[PDB]
This record gives sequence, structure tokens and C-alpha cells, in this order.
Amino acid sequence: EANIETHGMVPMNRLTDDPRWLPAMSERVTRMVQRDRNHPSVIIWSLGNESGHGANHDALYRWIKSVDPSRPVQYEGGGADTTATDIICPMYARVDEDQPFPAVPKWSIKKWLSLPGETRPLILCEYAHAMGNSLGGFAKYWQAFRQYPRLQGGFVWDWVDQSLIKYDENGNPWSAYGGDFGDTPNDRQFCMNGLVFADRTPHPAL
Amino acid sequence: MITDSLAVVLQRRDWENPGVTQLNRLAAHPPFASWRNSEEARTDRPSQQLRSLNGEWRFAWFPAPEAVPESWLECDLPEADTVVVPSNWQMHGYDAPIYTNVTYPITVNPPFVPTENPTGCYSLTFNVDESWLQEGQTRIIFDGVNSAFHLWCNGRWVGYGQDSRLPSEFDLSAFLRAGENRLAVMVLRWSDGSYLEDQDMWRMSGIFRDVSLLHKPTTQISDFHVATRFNDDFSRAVLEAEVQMCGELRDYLRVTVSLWQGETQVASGTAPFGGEIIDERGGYADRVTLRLNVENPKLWSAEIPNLYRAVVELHTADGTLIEAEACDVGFREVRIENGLLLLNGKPLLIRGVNRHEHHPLHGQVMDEQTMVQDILLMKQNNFNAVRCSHYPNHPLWYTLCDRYGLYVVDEANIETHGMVPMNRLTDDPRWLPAMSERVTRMVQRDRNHPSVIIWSLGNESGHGANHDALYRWIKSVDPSRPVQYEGGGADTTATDIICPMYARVDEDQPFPAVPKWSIKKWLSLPGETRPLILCEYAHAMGNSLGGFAKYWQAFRQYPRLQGGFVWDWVDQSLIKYDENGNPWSAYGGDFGDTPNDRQFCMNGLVFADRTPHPALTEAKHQQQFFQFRLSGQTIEVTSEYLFRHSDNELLHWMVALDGKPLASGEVPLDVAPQGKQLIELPELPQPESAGQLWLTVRVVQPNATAWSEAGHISAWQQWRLAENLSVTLPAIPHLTTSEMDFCIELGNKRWQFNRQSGFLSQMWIGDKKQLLTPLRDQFTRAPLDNDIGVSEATRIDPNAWVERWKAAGHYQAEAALLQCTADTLADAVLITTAHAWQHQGKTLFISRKTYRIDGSGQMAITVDVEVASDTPHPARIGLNCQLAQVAERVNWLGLGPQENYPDRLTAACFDRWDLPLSDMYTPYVFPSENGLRCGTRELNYGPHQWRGDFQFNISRYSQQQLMETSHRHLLHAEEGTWLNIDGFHMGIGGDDSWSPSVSAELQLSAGRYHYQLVWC
Amino acid sequence: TMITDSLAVVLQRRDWENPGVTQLNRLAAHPPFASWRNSEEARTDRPSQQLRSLNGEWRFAWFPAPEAVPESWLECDLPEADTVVVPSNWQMHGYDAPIYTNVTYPITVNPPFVPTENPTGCYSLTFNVDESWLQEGQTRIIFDGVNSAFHLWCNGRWVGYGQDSRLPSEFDLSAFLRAGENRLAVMVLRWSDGSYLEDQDMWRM
Ligand SMILES: [Mg+2]
Ligand SMILES: [Mg+2]
Ligand SMILES: [Mg+2]
Ligand SMILES: [Mg+2]
Ligand code: NA
Ligand code: NA
Ligand code: NA
Ligand code: NA
Repeated sequence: EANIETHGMVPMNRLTDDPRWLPAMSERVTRMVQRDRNHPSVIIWSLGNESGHGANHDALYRWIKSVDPSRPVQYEGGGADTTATDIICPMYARVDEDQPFPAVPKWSIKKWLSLPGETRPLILCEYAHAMGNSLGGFAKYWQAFRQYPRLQGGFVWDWVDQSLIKYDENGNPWSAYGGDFGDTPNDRQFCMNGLVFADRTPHPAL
Repeated sequence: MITDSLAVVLQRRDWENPGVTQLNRLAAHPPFASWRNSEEARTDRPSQQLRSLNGEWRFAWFPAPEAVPESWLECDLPEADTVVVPSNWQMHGYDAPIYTNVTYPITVNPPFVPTENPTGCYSLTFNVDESWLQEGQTRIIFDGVNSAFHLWCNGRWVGYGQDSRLPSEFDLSAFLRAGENRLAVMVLRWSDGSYLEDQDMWRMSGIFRDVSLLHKPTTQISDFHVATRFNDDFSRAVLEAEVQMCGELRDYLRVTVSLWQGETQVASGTAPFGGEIIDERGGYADRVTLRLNVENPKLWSAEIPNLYRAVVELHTADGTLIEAEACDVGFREVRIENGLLLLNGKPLLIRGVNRHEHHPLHGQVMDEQTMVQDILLMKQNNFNAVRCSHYPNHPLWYTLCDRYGLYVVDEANIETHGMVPMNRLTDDPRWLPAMSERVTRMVQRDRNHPSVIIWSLGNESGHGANHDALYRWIKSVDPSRPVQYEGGGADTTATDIICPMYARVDEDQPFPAVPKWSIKKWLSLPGETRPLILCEYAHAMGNSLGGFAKYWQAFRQYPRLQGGFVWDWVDQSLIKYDENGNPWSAYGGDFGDTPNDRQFCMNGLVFADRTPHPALTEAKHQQQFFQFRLSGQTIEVTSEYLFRHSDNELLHWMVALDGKPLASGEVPLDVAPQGKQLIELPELPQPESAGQLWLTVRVVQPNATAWSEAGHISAWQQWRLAENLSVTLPAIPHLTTSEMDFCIELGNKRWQFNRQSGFLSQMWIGDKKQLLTPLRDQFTRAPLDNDIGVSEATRIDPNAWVERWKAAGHYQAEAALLQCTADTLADAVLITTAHAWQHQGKTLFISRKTYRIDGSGQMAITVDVEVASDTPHPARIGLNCQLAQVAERVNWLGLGPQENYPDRLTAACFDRWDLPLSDMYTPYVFPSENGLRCGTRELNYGPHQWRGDFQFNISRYSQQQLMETSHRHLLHAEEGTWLNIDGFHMGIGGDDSWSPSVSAELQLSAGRYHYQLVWC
Repeated sequence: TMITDSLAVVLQRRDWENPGVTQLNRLAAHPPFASWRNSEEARTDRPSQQLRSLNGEWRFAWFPAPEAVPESWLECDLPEADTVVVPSNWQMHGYDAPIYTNVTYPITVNPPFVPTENPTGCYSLTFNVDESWLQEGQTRIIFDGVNSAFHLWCNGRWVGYGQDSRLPSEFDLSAFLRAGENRLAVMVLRWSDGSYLEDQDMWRM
């Protein structure tokens, strides 16, 4: 994945639809492709994460397809099925229930496969958010994956908790999350979504 | 202060860095004027907020940027001169302009440029009103600077900027003071951007476009796009207006968009700011989209350029106007459907031409008067489209094309022709930012102009991944126009249109990696579905445009061949002055310029001062919008117009025996677009006198238009009607023979045949001689530019026609007499001669002639010529003599009135023509063979008459002098008048000027030739 | 030549608040290279003597803003600089707090400007170069990752600038190095215009 994410813009594509930011985005994509194109383990290029959909994304998708046609390109931006992706790659789309949001609906993956004119494979870039005591309904995803040929799986969110170690007055270490360092406005325990603890001890959901 | 100094500013060498293409430059936008009154914006009055800085500036030239003294930043140098801006400093003698075609004018080592980098220092001292500095924002706009510059205001460094053909704008609000202000501009001739500006043109520099100051309010319109959508039959249209604002959002702000058709408002819309939901994060708060419904809109096209006026008002809820902008709106839809380029649902036929911005006196500075003259001439010669040759043009050009009706191809300023392998930069991701700037800024500037129908990604830069990226970017941002690009074989993935350069009609050109198929074959290659429009064809170098009619036959026959753009409109010649002060036209190398490409800068259909070449009439004839068919005695007229009825058209017809007119008439034209009208001629006369009858028709526009005067002839055609072969029939000339001459008398005429040479050496009328040079065979012509055909000045070609002719010895062949015999018939004298032209013992041609002098004084000449099959086919077969007389007028019965060649005679008409002797010479800047008239049955010079079926030219310059003289101003008239009469003449070619291009059937490849001439 | 290497000149053009300038004097990207002078060593992937790791002990000093850095840092190590291990995040040594934010940017949103209170980390390393390296060929320094933008000095001379935090930045040091002892100075800025493209849901260090 290229190092591009503009989640905090309003709208999300304010920078990625602006030609003045095209040089910086292009550097971030082209330098990654130049560095990593010889590795056999790399099977898919990704254009970034949560930056809306802008013309810069279409330009960089076409650039990658021109320079390295041996790997498909994916991108979850404005709706996960735009012209800048070879793979429908929704984030947290549910198995059977639709989530109609304006301009970027999250269809159920089964329904998504058969929308008129849609022929691409579907691989979820993020699913089964593993926050704390979680991963309920995982078996439904995997039943769906095995039943449908064009549902080719997904990537769980995510591997390891992002907790940091602090020490008490006795010097006993303890795991800290957002806000425990006095940090400017924070998002508390949402930094811990892992299947394993920060020291790589498994959670039960694993 | 230390960081504003030259030592610091120049240290980073921003002009040798592809990563830095500008510093502190504002975003691109459509043209703004910042009207504070809605009526003024609607009527397009001059705005008081837009102030022109054009005028007198101070200028100083330096050999390198390091040579500039630090005092220039605070006060004007004593040695600075005063010059007019805009201008190129090469047109003032500070350093030489350079004409190079492909090879870069500097050593190829990107991104570095030579240390000897000529530098132009411009300074202007001006005054600013206090109201401008009290509120709002003041920006300076440089429409064009070649090729990179640094900007200082009042001694403080402002910004940098690179691209030479697009505007650069900088915010001056924090730098200006009340009263007197000084700007300092340091302009560099070479930069890393020069590597992307390798176009085939004169290389100049300076502030060559307008400079202005614009004042805007703090809360302002920053951008607006207009888009039009239609229903199936174009009865309903929706005008899509998206407006963007800068400043502070307030709830009381509103945007009004009103559409005006001349004087009446046809639609209007008002809304507060805040767009539709875009994504998970919401929508644009600082944008508003206005939708306007238009009933039965008038559609824009080149034939009928209907325009609306759109006014965008930023105002408060109470009704107080803050700022207004405006643009011309044309309702038209361009799309490719099923392999055809359609405009408003109809397939286009492109009658285009490539046009550089060039003025012989001011170089590359463009003005409104020259642009208007160019547009008028193009429309008067049946062109309906123009290709901006390899860079964006002056902003007024698109407005004029909108108003007068021309389709425009807008090209980004990218050309890397001089790289090896030509895509070295365009396949490199490090150059992607600079190319992207050059494309995206042009699209942002020009996307609202209805005349722009196609985007182009540049010219001759190979094919790289950067091209694919930018193609996709344009398709994403502006899907209303197709994108084309020729580089890398003309049919790559970065083009919607197959756009080859100089592809031939029927002959393939198989180059290894980028073959040039014939266009007909190209259309049907497996898997190919796109339309084909040639971006360059029919190279118009000098005496050229042979074979043009073949291109236009192909265009009309094949639906997916939708036309092309001729190369090119105007010669790129510059004016120099001799020691007497007489101006003359100069081309490459005439300024001492570093390696140059000589006369290849002159490929125009018109001279640099906009005087037409003869090829322009051939172009006008082949491109005409009415086509004619004759099936006795009915003329069928077919309109090639797509949208307009023939309401300003009158058909004149005439029948002549020699002209000598016999009958004529007038019929109004009433034909629908792509329709047909049958015109029944009245009973045509049937004279019993011998001769060929000719029917000529012409379409005349009786009413003046915005681009033409009353009586303009737009189309014509001619046919042969009926022939009556002459079946009728007509003192004894005295022959005196001496060992040196055969001499014949008849009354007061005498002919002298030199027995040693075997040629007619002298003719007498009374006691006055008629010849300065004997009458002899001629097999050569002064080589045309197509004959020389050597693109680069250093790349010699042994396959060029002139090289083959030289190597075979055609220009040095010596005539050897084989026979010279005289006999006295019952009523005539018969002279028989034979000659052989030989080169190092090889016989090239053999000529056998009979001269028959009868009792009526006429000399009948019969010529039979044999050409060796292994020699290159000769340029001409004919006769040549220098006449003693110099007469004032030339009168002939044949094709005319203009110069025409066997390759280029479809526009000439058979009639009786009379012209001054000066009109019989076409003054091409590089002298060559010129002024031929084909299909001639009779020629009248002063006392003489020649009759037969021949081609002739007649002038004061011999073929040898034209061959040996490199500039037209160095030609000197000879003592008498040179006459060439040819039985046969080779074609001129013109598909390109760097390879042989004369089709096989216009070559003199027959083994034997015969022609007959009567001299009375 | 010295005036243009100074902090005043180098920092005057605020390259970290400019989306048009993402690097200065940075070399082209390429797949990983080791420059083996023996084919067997390359085949068996032995350590190469031409690739030298500078990881270890560096001198570090924290500043609240880039303007607060004294000009003496460019020629000699500051008395108040500590010794830290590299690679490392300076938030894991107590110099300033790490910030965890999911969506909302950690700075005020106004692309491309960043706050004037821009925490700055000054790294310096004193090292030695073999004469054979400086006799021929080309010597480059490779920064696998720097968060989030930095200016580079070698022996008091300004070398270059780089932004993207997750990809390597390489600079040619052939013209800047001398025989024997050499000093590198790296000024690392926490926020830059590139931070606007790095709004991932993770700890900001
Ligand atoms: Mg530059
Ligand atoms: Mg070229
Ligand atoms: Mg920057
Ligand atoms: Mg996110
Ligand atoms: Na499956
Ligand atoms: Na999270
Ligand atoms: Na056609
Ligand atoms: Na040319």
C-alpha cells in the first residue's frame, strides 16, 4: 500500500481531487512500485486508504497498470467499486444486510456481486473488526466465502493491538491506550483492535 | 534582506531541477476580470479591476545569471534600455534567435543547462491606488514568460514559475505599498523545462505575452466550470454550472448564474453555498452547483457559432453584488460513437490546419489583428478547424475561435523530440510532476471554451507511462472532450483517435517499431475500432501539396477517415535588413545561429506577411463544402454542411468554346444539410465551329458575413461538354546552306540552324533578333524542397531525387550531335536533327526532332525522346530558350490562372488567362522551380505564339540561377525572358519533405515520349 | 558558500509547508542494492563490505520549533545533546507525548501550512570513512525511514531534503565527505505538508 491517507479532510477527497497535490501522491506511489516490484510475495498494489475518490487516483491507477501489468491494483475510496480498482474491496461490508449510506452505500457482499454490470471479484480489505471481545459472526463470512466463487476472502482488522507500555510509581509496567499520555484530542481504546496482544499473546478470537 | 539577495535566490538553481517547477504560484483558473457590476460583466466592458502593465519597461541583457549585479534589485541600472513589453529580446538584437528542428539547442544532459545561460532583466516602476491596498487581494499575471523567471517586488523575492506557454500568477498584496512600486523580473533563456519544449520552431525568450494586475475581494470566486447536457434530439439542454469560492463562508452568501442570449435572459438560478454529499465525510461547503434548463437551445458549431453569455454573481442575500465573472457558452456535444467522432449527433469532417504563433517582425508576440486576419483567411479557404501547434495559445485566440466558428485542438506544451529514444523523459517518474503541471494547468485554464473540442497531450515525445497517467487524468476531470496523442505509433492506449503524422493514402511505410501504415489499411487492422484523423499531413514546404486530392477522395469515401490538419498555416521566416535597409525574409542559419535546420522553418500555406501561396487555392478547392456531379444536362449539387441550410448561396454557370463565352446563367441554391439539389441547365448552344466546350460552375455568396465580403466564391467545378474536331485544311521558303549553318528565308522572317550544334540558334523578324540562347532540350528542373528532401541539415540522403539526379549526371549531361539534315519540300523546308546526352560514356537520353517551316511562316516542331530505363526518371521533358524581348503581359489558353502542376492542378480551370509577367513567377523564399502552367493549348508572349498541348513557365530567371541562389532577394533578372515549354513534367510530391513522395504514376517512367509544337 | 548553508537561509524557504517541494537532491528510487564485488558473495547473500550500517549511538537534542535551533549545532555537538539509539521514535524516550487519533488530524486543518510549534529533533553522528571509499566511485547515505521530514547536513554543508516517511531517501555524499572524521547533522520535523497525506489510524510519532 502507498503511504496516502487523507481521512480527516472534508470532503475526504479534497486533496486527492486537486491537481496541485498530484506530484506528492505520484511520488508516494511511483517510489513504492520502483522499490518493491521484484518481490514475488507482493501480488497486489494498493493506492492508499480512505482518501475518497479523486482524479489523482485514476491517474496513478493507470500509471501502475502501464509500468507493472503483472499485478492487479485495488483501492477502497469513494465506494470501493470505482474505476481506480480492479477488485471490489469494501470495508466492513456485511454478509446479508445492506448499509445504505448516501453516495457510498455498503451493500451486502452477496448483493454487491450481482449489481447490474458488475463483473469484478470481491475481496474485503477490512472485515470482522477485532476490538476486544469480538469476532462474532465470523463463521457467516466464511460460509459465504466458501459458497460464492467470486467472494475470494478478505483481510481481518487487525493483527496486533497498538498499546504502549507505561510504568506506575512502583515501576510495574502496564498497557496504555489513547489519552494516557495527556495527548491532544484522542480516540481512547480504539487503538487496540488486534487478534493478539501487543506482546504477541493470543486473544481468544484467534 | 539576505534571503532576498541574488546570492541566496540563485544558489538553489531552481531552473536546473525538474522537481521545482514553480514557487508561490497561485492555482490555475479560467480567465477572470472581477467585475463589480453585473451589466458590465454581461456586456464584457473593460473592468477597472484588471490593469494592463504592457508598455515601456527597463531591460538589460546579461550572459549568465551570475553576472547580474546586486544593485539591480533596488534601483535601475544605468545601462538598462527601455523596451516594449510584450516582446522577444532576440527581435531587438541582444542575442541571436536559433532555428533547430529536432536537435536540442543546448547540450543534452538533463536536467542541467549550460552555465552560459542568457539572462534578461526587466524592471517596471508603477503606481498603485490606495483603494486596492486597503482591502482585497492584488495579484500579478504573466500570460507567458520564456522560459523561466524569478520575480521581485520592491526588493523582496516573490516567486519563480517555469512553463512558458501558460499564465503564472503571484499574490502581491503583502509586497505592495502606496504610491510608487518597482517590479524586477529576471528571465532565463534555458531551464530544465526547456527539455520539454523541443518544438520545431524558432527558439526565443523574454516576456512575450501580456502582463496585468488583477484586484479581487477577499471573499471571491476562485473557479467555475460550465457543462451542457442534452436529450436525444437536442431539443432539451441543461446548463451545469459549478462555482467555487475562496475566503470566509457566511450564511448570507449566494451565487446567481444567469444565461443571456444576446439581450434577453433565457435562464437563471440562485442558491446558497454547499454541495451534495460526496463521501463519508460530507460535501464541499465552499462549492455550489447550479442547474439551468434551456428549451430548444441554439447549438454551437463551426458553421453556425451560436453563443450565449453566462454571468456568475457572488452576492449577499439582501442583493448586494460582491463580484461577477462571465464567459461565452456554446451548446454542443462532442463524443465518439461506434468509431465516429460526432458533433451534435453528426459525424465531423475535419478541414484543419496546424498553426504556430509567429509574426515576421515581432517573433512570437501575438496581437488581435494578426489573429483575426488569420481566422478570416482560414475560413475564406474552407478550413473549419485549427490545431494549436504543440502549445497552448494566447487566451484571446479561443474567444475568437468561439465567435467566428473554428474547431480547436488544444495541446499541452510537451515535446521531447530530441531525446534518444525520445521517451527517456516521458517514461521516467521523476518527470511526471512537470508533465502533469503542463497538462492539468492547460485543462484548468481552457475547459470552458466551446471551440475546444479535443485535448492533445503534446507532440513527438514517444510513449511513456506518464502519457497514460495524464490521459486517464483528463478523462476523469473532463469527460466531455476526447483526448488524442500521436507519439509512439499514433494508436497507443493514450489516444481516443488514431492520429498519425504524414501517413500516406495507399502506400505503407514499415518502420521497425512505429510503422506508418496507409490510412485505409490502418482503419481495418484487427481489433481497431477508433476513428482516424491525421494530426499532420500534406507537408506544405515551398512548391508542394501534390497528391492532396487523393487524401480528400479518401476522406470522402471512408466514414472512419474523418479528415486531418495540414502542416502548416504560415511560414516561420523572419525579417532582416540589408546595407540599403531593404527588408528580406530570413530562415535558419541567417542569424549565425548554433546548428540549424536551414529552410525547414518555412512550411506554410501563406507567407509570413499572410500572402497566399499557390497551394492554398488547391486546399480551398479540395475542402469545399459543395460537391458537383454532371449527368448531361443536369448538375447535381450535394451539400457537405452538417447543420446549415444553403441560404447565402448562388450558383453561376457558364459555357465557353475558348472563353469566348457562349452562355451563362444564375440559379439560387436551396439544399438541406447533406441534401441534394438537381439543376437543369437550359438548352446549351451547339456551335459548328471547331473546339472543346467547357462548363464551369461557381457558388457565390451574395451577402457579406462576419468573415467574408459580398461576392465571395466558396466552391467551383469544371467539366468538358462536347468537342468538334477540326477537319479543315490550310510563297515557298528559301533554304540557303553553308558549312556552318542552315539558313531559311520567308519574306521578312529568317531561321538559322547551327550545323555544328544542331539547334535553332537565331530567328529574325525584319532585322531584329529574337533569341539570346538557342532552342535546346531540357531534362532538369531547379530542385524543389521536396526534391532536396533532407530534414536535418547534417543527414545527407542518397535516395533524394536531387541526389539521384546529380549522381546520374542529369545536371552535367553533354549533348552530342548525331544528325543534322535539311531538305526542301514542295511547299516547305524540313530540318531533321538528333542528339544524345551522355555522362561518362553512358547515354542518358536521345532526342530526335523535325522542324518544318511552311509558306505561312509557322514552324512545326516534332520531338521524340528515349530515356534509358536504368537512369532515374527525369524531372521534365521539354525545350528551353531565352527570348530577347521583355513583354508586359502573358496570355494563354490553358489551366490557370495560378501556378499548377500535374500533381496539383485540380483547382485550376481551363480558360483564357491574362496576367502581368511578374505574376508568372512565384517568389518562394528558397528559390526553386516555380510558376508552371499545365494543360496549355496556346501561349501568347509579345510577338510569338506557341500552339500544342504542353506545360510552360516563363520568367526573368533561368533554371540555373534558381538552382544556385539560396534566397529570393539575391535573384537578379536576366537580360531577356526565359521560356520553358515541356511536353511532360514530373509531379511535385508533398506527402512529406524528407523522403521521396512522388507517386509512381506521376513519374516520367515511360521509356519513350512524343510531343509536338507549332511556333508562329 | 557558508551563508547559504546556515539555518536562517535553509529554513527561510519553508519547504515543509509546500506540497510542490517533496524533496531536494534526492536520488532515484531502486530495488535494494548491496554492491557486491564478488559473484559468490552475492549468490549466497553474505554481508557486503560496501554496505555499512550507521545504526548505533547518535547525539540527540529536542527543540520546540525549528527556529529555536542554534547555529552552532551545524559545526559542533551541543553541550545539552543526549546520546540515544538509532533507529528510534523520540516519543518513546519522553521528549514529547505520542498522540493517538483515529480520523481527526493531530494539527489544525489548513493545508499545507503546519503549526509554528513544530517539534524538532536534531540528530548528529560522528563517524569515519576509509580512504579507498573516497578515492573512487560514489558514496551515498540511505535513510530507510524518517518521520516526517528532514534537512540533511554533512560537515556543515547542506545536502538535501526529504518528506515521505515510509520510503527510503538517498543522497550522494561523494562531494561532501573527507578523509578521517566526518559529522552528519539531521534536523527532523514532526509536522509537514506531507503529514496531510499521513492521517492513518495509529499512534503519531
Ligand atoms: Mg525547475
Ligand atoms: Mg518535433
Ligand atoms: Mg514540501
Ligand atoms: Mg483512517
Ligand atoms: Na469464494
Ligand atoms: Na482503530
Ligand atoms: Na470520412
Ligand atoms: Na518544419
